[PDB]
Amino acid sequence: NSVSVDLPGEMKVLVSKEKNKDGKYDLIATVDKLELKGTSDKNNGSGVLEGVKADKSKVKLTISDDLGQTTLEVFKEDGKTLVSKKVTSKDKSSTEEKFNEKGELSEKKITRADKSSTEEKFNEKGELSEKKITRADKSSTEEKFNEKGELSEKKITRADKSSTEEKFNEKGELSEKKITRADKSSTEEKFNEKGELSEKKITRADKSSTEEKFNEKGEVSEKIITRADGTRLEYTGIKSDGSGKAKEVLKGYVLEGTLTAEKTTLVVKEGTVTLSKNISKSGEVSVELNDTDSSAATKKTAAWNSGTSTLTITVNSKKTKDLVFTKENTITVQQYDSNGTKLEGSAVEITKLDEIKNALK
Amino acid sequence: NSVSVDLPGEMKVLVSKEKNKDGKYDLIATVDKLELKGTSDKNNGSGVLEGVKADKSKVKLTISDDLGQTTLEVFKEDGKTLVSKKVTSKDKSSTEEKFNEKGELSEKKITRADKSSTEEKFNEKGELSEKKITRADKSSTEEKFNEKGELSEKKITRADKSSTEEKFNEKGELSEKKITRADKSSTEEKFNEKGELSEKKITRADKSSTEEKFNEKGEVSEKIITRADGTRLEYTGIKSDGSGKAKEVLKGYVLEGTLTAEKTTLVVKEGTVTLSKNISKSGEVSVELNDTDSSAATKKTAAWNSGTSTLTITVNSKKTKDLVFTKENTITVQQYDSNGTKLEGSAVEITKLDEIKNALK
Amino acid sequence: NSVSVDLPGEMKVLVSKEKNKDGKYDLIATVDKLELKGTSDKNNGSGVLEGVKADKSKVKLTISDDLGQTTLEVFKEDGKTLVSKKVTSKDKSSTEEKFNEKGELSEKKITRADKSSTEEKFNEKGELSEKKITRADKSSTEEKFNEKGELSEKKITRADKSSTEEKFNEKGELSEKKITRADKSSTEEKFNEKGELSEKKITRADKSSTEEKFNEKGEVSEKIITRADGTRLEYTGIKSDGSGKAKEVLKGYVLEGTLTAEKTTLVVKEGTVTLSKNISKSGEVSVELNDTDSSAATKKTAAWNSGTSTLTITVNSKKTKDLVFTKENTITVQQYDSNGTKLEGSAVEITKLDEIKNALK
Repeated sequence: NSVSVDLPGEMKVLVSKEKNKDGKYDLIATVDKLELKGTSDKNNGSGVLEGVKADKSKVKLTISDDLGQTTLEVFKEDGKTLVSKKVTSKDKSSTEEKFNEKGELSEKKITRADKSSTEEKFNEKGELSEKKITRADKSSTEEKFNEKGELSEKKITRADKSSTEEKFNEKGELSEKKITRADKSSTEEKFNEKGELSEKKITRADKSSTEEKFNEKGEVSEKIITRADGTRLEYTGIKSDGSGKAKEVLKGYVLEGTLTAEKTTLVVKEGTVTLSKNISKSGEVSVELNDTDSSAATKKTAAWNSGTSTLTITVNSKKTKDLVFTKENTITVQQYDSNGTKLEGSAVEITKLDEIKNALK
Repeated sequence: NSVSVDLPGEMKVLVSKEKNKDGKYDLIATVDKLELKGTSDKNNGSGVLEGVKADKSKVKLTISDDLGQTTLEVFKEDGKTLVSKKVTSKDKSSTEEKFNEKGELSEKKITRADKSSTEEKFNEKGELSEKKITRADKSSTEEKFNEKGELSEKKITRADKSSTEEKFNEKGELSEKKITRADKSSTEEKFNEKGELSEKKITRADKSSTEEKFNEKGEVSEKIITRADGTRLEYTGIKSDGSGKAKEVLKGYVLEGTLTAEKTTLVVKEGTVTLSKNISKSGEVSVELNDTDSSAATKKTAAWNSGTSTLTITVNSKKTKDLVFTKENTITVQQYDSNGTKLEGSAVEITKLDEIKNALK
Repeated sequence: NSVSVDLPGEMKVLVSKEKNKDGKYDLIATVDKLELKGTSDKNNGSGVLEGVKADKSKVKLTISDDLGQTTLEVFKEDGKTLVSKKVTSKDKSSTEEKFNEKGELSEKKITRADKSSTEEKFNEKGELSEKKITRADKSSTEEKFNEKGELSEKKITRADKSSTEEKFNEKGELSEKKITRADKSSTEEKFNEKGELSEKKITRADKSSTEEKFNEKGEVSEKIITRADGTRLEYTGIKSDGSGKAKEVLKGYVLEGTLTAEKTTLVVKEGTVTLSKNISKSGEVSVELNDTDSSAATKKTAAWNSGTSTLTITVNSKKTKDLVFTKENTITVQQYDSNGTKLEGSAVEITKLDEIKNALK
């Protein structure tokens, strides 16, 4: 007595074989466990079907004449006010809509045949609150909005899980931006009241980081190199000629000094002795020792062995101590014997500025 | 006896000046060399005209009430099973459809008023086959789907000749993506079945490339730096402190060594002599030689000149050899005279690891 | 007699209270000083409205089903040829199109809900002329094309104002690339008509710079090194071994001279007294003085001490001048007493070249 026509969205519509009493084709379909009834002038499956839900909501299926689009509407009890609308097409793409309790738009999702989609939500005043764009390869950019339609949050998600998050002030101007990659590493930028860069911190996967402050002239006014081992170099008050004050912060003490474009000089003085930690522009440590003392039996000198980062000090023809500047960024003292030819005991890590100064006596 | 009305789809319908014997207006038009005849109540040009092709297939032209649309249908001999359908509107937008022998959809091209278009092909079971989107700037994305209707392949081609190729697996999951830029360089990514990046490969404009394997923590486990000259640095077993095993694959021989945060050291030992090719993080090479031998009569010292990438070897105050490390990534030997001052012969290219070793003797 | 409904674009559709003669709903609105009559089945403000401009141009507003989008087209007198099209949408995003005098695209602008936009200009033939994408964080890819459709300029500006500029040729090949960072530091490369690197300039964050011009074979034909305090060196006409004419540019004065594979020699004379400043490949500074005079009580000779870079001059067995060459790159002259035992007062920085020729008298 009837043939089936199968439709976009996996559904079938049943058309009467012969025309009915009114001169119309009867139509019957089952959607979400609910039976729908309809008539039309055509026998191909086109036309419109109604049905009522157990909760008195009204359901309206509408199939287009060429059968390439089903429209499924869910109305409240009164027939006028909308609850949800789904448009589906032969290529599987769709548009699903949600509505508030006035039949007015809440949510809209558009899904394309390649499964990509853009989504939008609207508050009760009809102003955008969030928008999400999902791409063919599952990657996503979500953005949030305040009540005055302005932007407040943006989050790009990359195919490689890497994400970028961007905050905006109440005015929609960029206030801050952080890439966070698959390494656990990240680059983070702060932006001033004028849209300019004020702060930049590149963190690396081994917890290490480098951070620069920027000034009115957009130069690097300060730089903080943070090493993975916890310590750090701190360059403050950087001028235009690449020079400023340098401060190395170690577990326990602090080494202080100067910066020039070429090299960082970290000095520590004790009586006439000044020890000098030098770092090149590339970052290779080197150490030197100078002594004002005009007395041979007490004048200190020292040789630097860059292959073992050790510095050996001598007094009156005799090696006194080895200062090693270790790869984990610590200094260790070990003493020589009275003959000045054998290292005694074991290395000792220096934990106080007073202990460096103590070796310089 | 009649008036031409020019229509959308560039065609004209002819309408007679007054009615016919049955009170209707006569309409005649010629389409692709076929004369279509029709009768309508109205004389504005609107109505339906039919004609029959010589192979018996029926043509139907339907001009809308307001002359705002033309539907040109072409059916099989039965007049019911569609073969093609074209709906052109007044703003020049259009819709071309092609049908299979069952009268079901096979191609739909939608053309918009600004000449841009979306085009879709469906297979014989009615699943999507491919989709092509041409945009205003002539850039175009080409998507291919499988017999099951899931995405398999997508290629964006941009107006600047840049392209983003994406391949997908049996599950609609991104397996591999290749962005290639307008400057002819290209980032390429591969993905495991978990979503995570398994391999990245950056090719530069000059055909040099950096291939990277990633681990489960996201860190880089293996690196292959390929130079333009074809030779490659193979870093493998890369540990979290930045260190790892290294291998340089040169024409005819392999240098071996280790890798640390700052540099790659490539080592070749012969007797007490050890030659060391050092490569910087920026790829800057520098060589040095050391010799355990004490006998001034046979100790090899060597000085490096970075300006010409060359190492001269010295035994007994007299220069012995030049080892030049070239920009095409080769090494050449040239002996001095017995007086130790004049280079003799012509430089000779080293091709064997023995030949480097034999020069260090 | 009617009720207001507000729409995307902040415009107003008036729909009449109920049906009239044909059973339809009358729609009316105002757009840019023009009234537009319209009619429809549904009553929510959906449907089409048409109106005639004073210059005979046609206007067609188009309001969608869910009331979320307005289309405002304007046509030439015919109603076939497009002039303008402005789609506006509920999320406040928008799309404007301008058409030349065959209804064919000239400019397309897309404004998004997050206030950002892309812009496309087309040429009189129909090709893409230029495209600028602007993002929420104000980051921007810009590109311009020649009337031949080929790419000419591609510049990417990042959120923090750091940019990457590429210029191409007539054949669509890379000719000039410049990466420029937020440190104000920048790399710049220039490629010849054959794709090889012809020119290279790295500007660093402290305004330090290295320029290298590469010749026809690929070698370095010129080099210009600029320090952090502004002063610089010019190496011009470099050959295979490294031989070429050198030049130094210090604040106030310029030393001319020669550069060979090992070092740079700058030559100045006062009489036969030739002073030579010598800079090694590593940059180690050294100075010496030769006199052709055959008189022991007047002949000038000087000593070089590289422990404090001082050049001590002596004439007639008596010390006269200390020429200290400082690491901030200036020269100082501290005179001695009449005998040559005591130093007089403080040092004096040289401000003219006339103050280097005047010392060697």
